[PDB]
Order: sequence, then C-alpha cells, then structure tokens
Amino acid sequence: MNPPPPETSNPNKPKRQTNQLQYLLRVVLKTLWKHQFAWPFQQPVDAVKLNLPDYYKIIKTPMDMGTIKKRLENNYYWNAQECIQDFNTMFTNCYIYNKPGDDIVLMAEALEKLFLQKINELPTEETEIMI
Amino acid sequence: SMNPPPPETSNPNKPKRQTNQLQYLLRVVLKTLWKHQFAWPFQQPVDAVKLNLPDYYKIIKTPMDMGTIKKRLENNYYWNAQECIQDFNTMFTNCYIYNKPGDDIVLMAEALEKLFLQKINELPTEETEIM
Ligand SMILES: Cc1sc2c(c1C)C(c1ccc(Cl)cc1)=N[C@@H](CC(=O)NCCCCCCCCCCNC(=O)C[C@@H]1N=C(c3ccc(Cl)cc3)c3c(sc(C)c3C)-n3c(C)nnc31)c1nnc(C)n1-2
Repeated sequence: MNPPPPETSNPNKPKRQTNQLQYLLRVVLKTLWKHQFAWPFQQPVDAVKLNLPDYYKIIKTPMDMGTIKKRLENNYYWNAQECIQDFNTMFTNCYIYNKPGDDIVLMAEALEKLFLQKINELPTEETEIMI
Repeated sequence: SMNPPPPETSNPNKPKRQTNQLQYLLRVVLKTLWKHQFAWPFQQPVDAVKLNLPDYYKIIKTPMDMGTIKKRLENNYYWNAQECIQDFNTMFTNCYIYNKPGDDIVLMAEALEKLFLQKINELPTEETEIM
C-alpha cells in the first residue's frame, strides 16, 4: 500500500528563501519539469497502480519532482542543499529500485545529467531573501 | 509528435439511443473497470506526444479508451450495447497490437479484460429500448 505523500510543509520546520533556492525553482526545476522524460517523476510512485508491492519496502525515503516543486513554492527548505538532496534522492531511488538499462533508469539518468548541468550555474554565494 | 483528435463522442447527425444493457455497461461495467488498479493507462486517449511514441498512430488507426467510452455512454452515442462492447474490445486489441506479449502494459490489459468479460457475462439477457 502507498504511504502518504512526502510533506510539503511542517509547522516545526523553519522556512527560508534564498537566491539559490529561487534559481532551483525558476531555472532547474522548470527545465526538468518540461523535459520529455519528466512525466513519471512529476508525482509520487503509486505502488498499487504500478503493481510494485515491494517498492515502499525498498524505498524508505520516497521523492518526486511534484513534491520538490511544491516544497520550493512553499519555502519549505532552509537552503539549496536540502533541495539538491531531494533531487538526488529521487534519482537514486529510481536506480535502487530498478536495474541498469531499464527504460525508467535511462530516463532518470538523462534528467540527472541535465540537473547537474543546470546547477553548475547556481549562484556561488547564498543570499537569504526575506519572504 | 502530434496527437490526433480524440474519437467522436457526440454528433447531431447521429441517432441518439438508450437501452437497458447500455445503462448496465455504464453503471456496472465501466464503473467497475474504471476503479481497477490497472485502469489508469486506459482512462484517456494514448498521448503519443507525452509518451514519445511517434509510431503509435501510424500503427493504431482506430484508437479507443475508457474516457471516450464513458462519454459515448453518457451522450447516448451508441445505438446498442454491441457497439459499446466493440469499443472495449478495440481498446484491448490496440494494446496487444502495439505492444509485445510479455510487456507490463499487456499484462495489465489482460487483467482488465478478464474483469470486463466477467462483468459482461452478467449483462441483461434481452436488449430493451429506454426513452
Ligand atoms: C498513460 C499510458 S497509455 C499506455 C502506457 C502509459 C503509461 C504504457 C505503459 C503503461 C504502464 C506501464 Cl507499467 C508501462 C507502459 N505503454 C504505452 C506504450 C509505450 O509507452 N511503450 C514504450 C515502452 C514502455 C516501456 C515500459 C516499461 C515498464 C516497466 C514496468 C516495471 N517497472 C516499474 O514499474 C518501475 C516504474 N517504472 C516506470 C516507467 C517505466 C518505463 C517508462 Cl518508459 C516510463 C516509466 C514508472 C515510474 S512512475 C510511473 C507513473 C511509471 C510508468 N517509476 C519511477 C519514477 N521509478 N520506477 C518506476 C501504451 N500502450 N498502450 C497504452 C494504453 N499505453
């Protein structure tokens, strides 16, 4: 069965906005979201609809771009690294559950390569921006 | 790279009609299939653009899906139940034509088709017109 989706807010988690996080939403997320291979990653894995009864036994930290997008929009993150970590979790979850050469893995790899290209242009200094 | 217009779901020039088994196909068959775990790929037309399938509509010239069937039933588009049963069969057949025997989507379609056959075996025995 599917767990609830990852939180996109938390009253106990400090919120923040930075120049780097703005970039992650406006440039990085936007570019990946519109990519040909984006669709399977735009919402949580539905293990019932995909008949993957072991998915959430193997994947203990699920993540998807819909969640990341909403976290950025909601100022859920404290810094850019927290967001970058979520992207990395999304990619590695796919590699962990699946096998090399699988179509979905090839898709994840292409998105990850694009991701790395785009964050190479991340502003080098973190500047906090008042919400 | 481009999707075709969806199948027709209503037409003034067409004689609108309703029967008891057509009502059953909507209220029982369509309803039950829609809620199946593997209904999702069949709930709307195949989106060849999103799925990157430039050959899908080269191969499939009579596409059909449950979203279209739902609309046809609602709009009283069919003349009788056999016209509707034919659309379900076309939907399944398209999947088996485009994909390979061991493919995940084919296994999904086969499970959905098994349920379809079970439900239509309980169709009202005599087709009677409803005004
Ligand atoms: C909305 C529709 S309509 C429709 C389709 C879809 C998605 C499908 C289809 C439907 C369901 C599935 Cl499981 C696979 C394909 N195939 C096309 C034909 C097609 O696209 N052929 C191209 C080759 C497809 C190769 C499919 C390999 C399937 C492997 C299944 C086992 N592995 C998994 O379930 C892991 C899962 N794997 C996938 C995945 C695998 C391959 C591809 Cl190309 C995309 C996503 C996946 C997600 S989330 C999510 C919503 C999906 C479909 N994912 C993430 C994230 N991480 N792992 C995954 C088709 N033909 N007739 C109909 C109807 N369809």
